[PDB]
Amino acid sequence: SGFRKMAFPSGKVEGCMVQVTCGTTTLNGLWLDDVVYCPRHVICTSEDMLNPNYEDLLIRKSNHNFLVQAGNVQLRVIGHSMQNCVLKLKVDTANPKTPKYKFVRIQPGQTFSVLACYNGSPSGVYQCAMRPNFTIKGSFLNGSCGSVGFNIDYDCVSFCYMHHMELPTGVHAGTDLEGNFYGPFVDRQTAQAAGTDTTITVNVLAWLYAAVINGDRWFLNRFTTTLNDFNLVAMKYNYEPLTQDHVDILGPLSAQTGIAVLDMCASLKELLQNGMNGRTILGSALLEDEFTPFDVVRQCSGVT
Amino acid sequence: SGFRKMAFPSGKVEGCMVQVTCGTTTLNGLWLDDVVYCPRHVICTSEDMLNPNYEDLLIRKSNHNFLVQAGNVQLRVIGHSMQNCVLKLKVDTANPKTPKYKFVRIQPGQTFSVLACYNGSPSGVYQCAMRPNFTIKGSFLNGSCGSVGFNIDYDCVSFCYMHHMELPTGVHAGTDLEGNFYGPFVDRQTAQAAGTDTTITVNVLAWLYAAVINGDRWFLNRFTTTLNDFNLVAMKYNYEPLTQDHVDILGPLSAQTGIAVLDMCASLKELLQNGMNGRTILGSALLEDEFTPFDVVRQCSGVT
Ligand SMILES: CS(=O)(=O)Cc1nc2ccccc2[nH]1
Ligand SMILES: CS(=O)(=O)Cc1nc2ccccc2[nH]1
Repeated sequence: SGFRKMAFPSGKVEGCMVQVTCGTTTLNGLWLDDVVYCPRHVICTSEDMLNPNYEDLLIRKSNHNFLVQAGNVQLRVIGHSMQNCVLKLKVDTANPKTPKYKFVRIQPGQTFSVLACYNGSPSGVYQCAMRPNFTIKGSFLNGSCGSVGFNIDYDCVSFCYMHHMELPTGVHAGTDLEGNFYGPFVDRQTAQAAGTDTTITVNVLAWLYAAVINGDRWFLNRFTTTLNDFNLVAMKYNYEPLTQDHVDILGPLSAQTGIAVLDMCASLKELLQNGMNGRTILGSALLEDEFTPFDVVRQCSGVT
Repeated sequence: SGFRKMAFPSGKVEGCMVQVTCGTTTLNGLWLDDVVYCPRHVICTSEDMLNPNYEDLLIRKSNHNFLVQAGNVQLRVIGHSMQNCVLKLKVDTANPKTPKYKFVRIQPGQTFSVLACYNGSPSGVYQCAMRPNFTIKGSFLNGSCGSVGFNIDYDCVSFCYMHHMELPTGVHAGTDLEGNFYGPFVDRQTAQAAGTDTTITVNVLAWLYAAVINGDRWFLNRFTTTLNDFNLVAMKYNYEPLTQDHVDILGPLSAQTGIAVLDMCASLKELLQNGMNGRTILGSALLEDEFTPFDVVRQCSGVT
């Protein structure tokens, strides 16, 4: 029993983190096979970040200007290319610790683990969600860029995020491992404001199922609702609309608990309208939305 | 910026997890050098757990009855001994992945990372605190016993916890790596009720400093207090008494922020008396107490 915000074990990703330095800028790279992936803004000064022309800045860079260090050992750079907002540094040594891996572009509401790194060294691991406004709420200091987000399915690491930017509001923006930003964000130090940070309804419902499984039951009520009725309330509270696809995804938790998805919606509706009244659910005083239905099943069933 | 509940990177501990089976019981062991450490209740049936005589049960066990598997490779057991509530299984192979390590017995209010495992395979990592009643609020299913808690200082793993028991209230009890339970708990399926789960005041204050550093400032007020006045309010709210030692430990955060510890106490006093009024601090609607002052400094400074 018990339900925690749980990250994936980080060892497979620790074995991929390297330091990348270009001139006076040091950040992290991801070493898979004989390629090191890092944010292209490694080539920028803080001054450059105001209005960078990456193609123009990159002309002044040679392979020997990209210093890549794996632990205390230097890697030889034999090629570089820019793909969207990432650089791919070809090195002459395949990472001997390269796990089975994939690059995946996640959807808003999907969760992942972040291995926060500085100078190519892992500092900590924590669980994130892709917000509906395509930001993440991370923990990233200067030097953390190129830290990655990932999921693990048994022995395959799906890399989904690389850290690039902090917005003036202290939320985070980054790319997939093809270097495409999530959402509208750019790697420039400019006016970039995030949209509404809506609540991931399907994840809240998953977490309420988790709560029932783990004996937190006080919020269960005598009511049901419909998707349309629920959605009128979601809209009012800046929750994401619940779709039949979401109801289908919650089917296994519904089955395990015997609580119909629409009955759990009506519990959530009352919690939104009435608040928690100073009560807690799984140790939280707000409705938690960074567990997916898959996360809840995984943690409640003990997948390794 | 941003402040997350962050675990230590788990790779160094992943490389130490093995499966231990005795008869029909499978749980996890920790393989360091040529010793595998596991809960002594591996020798029990569920029936045995009602009133186990461990010395008597152990007489019926030989080295060859302890099946130890590291990945898909069997380890040869050449000795076993019971130390308090752990078994030490001597194997004929030193763990090649043994990190620098120490065994430490932590104090209530200290935090640590847990690597939740099943069948010797890591499932997830999360951050815990030793509660003032010597329980932890973990995430542990059948098969998770022998999962460990740890801190890392650069390259040295300090192991502080091994998982043994779930209480009927769904909180967790375990031992240090010398097999001594934290608190009054025993490895028997009996009436064991936890005491008051008081709030770790010094950790709340650390987290309020973290909040100020990360731009959450609304709760700062025009008031100060004294330790004695603060402690009258702590007592009323089931907070741990704040000592001068705690004030001293908060000195670096006080210095960084320029907020006197006693002024932050007076902010906490008002939050206790007035509540949050539907506001959040670092994304929480309750006062978080599973960050130590050391955790806040580490995360705010980016230690690897
Ligand atoms: C990337 S490569 O050098 O073209 C081929 C390769 N990929 C590897 C991954 C791990 C170990 C050796 C490996 N050789
Ligand atoms: C424990 S032992 O067999 O007595 C000595 C030992 N400890 C080691 C740790 C890592 C690799 C080889 C090692 N040999």
